[PDB]
Amino acid sequence: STLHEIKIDHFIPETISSFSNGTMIFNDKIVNAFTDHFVSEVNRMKEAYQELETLPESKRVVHYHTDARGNVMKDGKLAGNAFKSGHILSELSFDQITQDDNEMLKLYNEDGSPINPKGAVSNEQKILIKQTINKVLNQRIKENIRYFKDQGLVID
Ligand SMILES: [Cl-]
Repeated sequence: STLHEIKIDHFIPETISSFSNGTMIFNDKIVNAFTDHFVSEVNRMKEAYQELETLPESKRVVHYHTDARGNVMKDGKLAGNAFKSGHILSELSFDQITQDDNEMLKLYNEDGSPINPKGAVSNEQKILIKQTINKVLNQRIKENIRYFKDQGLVID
């Protein structure tokens, strides 16, 4: 029933710097922050993939390194939720990438394991992530202006 609200002086102004016809060009801070979020997601993926061998079986998190029953592999690909980006850039999670985006990024194998688990994320991958981020943010903000129109808040 209750609702908490935290007040903090952190705001990113001028989120959209310019317009290229219909598409929106976003402030560098936002693209950088979202790319940082996704590269941290990938780093977490690699960290958990290494933890699979580093940590003993008795210390594997139930939904992180493995599925709810304890199996590390389900069907052909990896089962744990650590190897999946289900909330930040879902379009780049191994279980739901268009094959073109995977071949551009070169980010996963067939069994869902992260490529180059010890190495960091490359810069080619980062610029492709920035492209995907621009596309996603454009679609999101168009959906949101659509909703604001539909709820009668904005009115012509
Ligand atoms: Cl699970």
